[PDB]
Amino acid sequence: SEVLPAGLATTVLVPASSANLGPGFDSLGIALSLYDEIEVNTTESGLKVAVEGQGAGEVPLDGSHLVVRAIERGLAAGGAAAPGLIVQCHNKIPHSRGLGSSAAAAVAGLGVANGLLAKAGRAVLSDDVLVQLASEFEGHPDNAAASVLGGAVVSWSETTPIYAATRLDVHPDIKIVAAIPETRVLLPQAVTHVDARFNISRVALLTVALTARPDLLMTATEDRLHQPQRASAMPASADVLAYLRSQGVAAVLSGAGPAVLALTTVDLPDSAVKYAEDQGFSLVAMAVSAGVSVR
Amino acid sequence: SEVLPAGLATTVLVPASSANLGPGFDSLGIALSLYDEIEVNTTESGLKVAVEGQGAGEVPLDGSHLVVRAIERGLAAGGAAAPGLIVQCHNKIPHSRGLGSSAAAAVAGLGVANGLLAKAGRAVLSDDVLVQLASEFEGHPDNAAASVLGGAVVSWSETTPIYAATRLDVHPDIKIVAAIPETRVLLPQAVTHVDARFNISRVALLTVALTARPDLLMTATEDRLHQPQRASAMPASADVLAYLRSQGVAAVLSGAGPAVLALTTVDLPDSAVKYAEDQGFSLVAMAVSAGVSVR
Ligand SMILES: Nc1ncnc2c1ncn2[C@@H]1O[C@H](COP(=O)(O)OP(=O)(O)NP(=O)(O)O)[C@@H](O)[C@H]1O
Ligand SMILES: Nc1ncnc2c1ncn2[C@@H]1O[C@H](COP(=O)(O)OP(=O)(O)NP(=O)(O)O)[C@@H](O)[C@H]1O
Ligand SMILES: [Cl-]
Repeated sequence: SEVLPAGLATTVLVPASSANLGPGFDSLGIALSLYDEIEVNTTESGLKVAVEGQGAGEVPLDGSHLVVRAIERGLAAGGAAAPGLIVQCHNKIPHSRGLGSSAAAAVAGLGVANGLLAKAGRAVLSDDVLVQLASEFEGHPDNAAASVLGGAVVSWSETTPIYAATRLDVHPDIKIVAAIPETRVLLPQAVTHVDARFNISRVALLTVALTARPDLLMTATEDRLHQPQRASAMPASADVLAYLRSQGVAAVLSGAGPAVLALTTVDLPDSAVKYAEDQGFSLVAMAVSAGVSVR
Repeated sequence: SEVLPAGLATTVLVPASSANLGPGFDSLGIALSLYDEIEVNTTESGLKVAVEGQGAGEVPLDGSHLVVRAIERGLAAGGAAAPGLIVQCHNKIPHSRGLGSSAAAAVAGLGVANGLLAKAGRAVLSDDVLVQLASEFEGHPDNAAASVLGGAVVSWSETTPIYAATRLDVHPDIKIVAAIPETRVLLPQAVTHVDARFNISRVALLTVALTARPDLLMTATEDRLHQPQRASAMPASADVLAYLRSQGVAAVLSGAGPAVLALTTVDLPDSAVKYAEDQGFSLVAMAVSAGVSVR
């Protein structure tokens, strides 16, 4: 496979994302305006990884770094190989918080591949290929499709599993606030038909509430297939979630938590802001973001 | 409650509907341009019921008739009562075929009440109340909401159960063909979490496919929670369903069957039309309908 020239550079901006959004377990995701920025240069030989910000000192500084793995996977998919790499990460996406830092790193590395391929005069990978490859790193497509495509996404799989997604236009009156604090619960293998039908009606309603009917966000963010089962092992997230919802705020777990996402139609009460902080949660307002950007 | 004057008349036209539409079990429905016509007059006393067409000779002609039940429930909800009634039905919605004749009957009777209330100068029942009351007759809101609201609907329940729905704007390139023939199974009590996540991703996708991306109808109409389990008890429906999908036609069970619905953007293959007929099914082309009409 054609070895890339040395001396190419590209910079990538990848957003955080929040999966599930209540009942949309393993399918729904939404891209948020909190970014990691990755700058990469091709060189004659070797690999240097530098990391500043979130996860600094917690991520590997070698070829096992998720971004580097994704760079190499994307290049291979594009029929190329890097002669050598310098990789600099400026991270603002918190790790292990439910905001999709692993998915963003894979999407970023694949974005870097598209940047390097283009500047070498080669074909880039289509968004569908980006979604496929990023989801393979995660094992499920919801965060990955969100970081690739932006907006809100409906993702799905076909079973070598195929991963795909489509982008929704989030209603402009919906504003997202993330409550971010400072092992995974085993989910039931089987669920009642009644509970499955419940989530079916709610996730179907959720795509409508995200796009056309923001007044239905409370009803559409109800869930019976993962949030109640996770509550006892993460009481403070469950407590903040319960409090926001009791105040009419459409609150959901950000993925598996512990962060909590509020899909708001009016600004949060000062009381709710104070309640979250008392539990240890910082409230960060975020806009729905576009997908990964490459230049 | 105010007794209505004798001598009022109203005519109601109610569409059939198709529930589930694949993975949207107990939530999704779509209104079809196949109508029952109900003419009602208030009289000094008594109850006279005449029925023509579908269901003629099999439905009760007394106060237990579903339309009459719905008229009186609606009038009572409207704070009124009929001194006497003449009810004549011209039915084209086949019964016991998966095309929502029971829900259509309740919606028609409730529409009749709104017609009589209006001509008596009283407030009519809101669409939300119509959906609530019709769904109470059915035990589920998907057929009822479709017949009330028209178009495609996402319906849901909250727990006296609350039944509600919201109307989707079906993509104009989507045209419906019903395979209508001339059997009972108890669905499984539990389903795997895996199968629930599957239907979750597909029903979320279906709302997008019905409204913006009809090219996704095949993927979005896949189901694991009721259609495969109903195949054995309705072999000919399952065969027509399986064959249409094998030919690239987004086919689903109409409700619980035995009718089969094709969600098409182009007319059916010359061959598939013949395969359905060979299996005993008449293929009827239908447009998405508006809701119940009252005059
Ligand atoms: N930006 C990153 N760069 C490199 N490796 C990363 C990065 N983010 C995550 N990882 C790897 O994944 C680990 C954290 O994984 P994880 O707990 O899934 O966090 P997350 O994906 O950001 N949040 P969550 O939604 O809770 O899964 C790190 O210790 C790394 O091994
Ligand atoms: N238009 C109608 N007028 C009066 N009674 C009706 C009408 N439609 C259905 N019924 C009653 O409902 C019975 C048949 O119910 P059924 O056929 O199971 O309902 P359905 O709504 O057509 N079911 P499905 O379309 O298969 O989901 C009849 O024997 C009547 O008692
Ligand atoms: Cl906790």
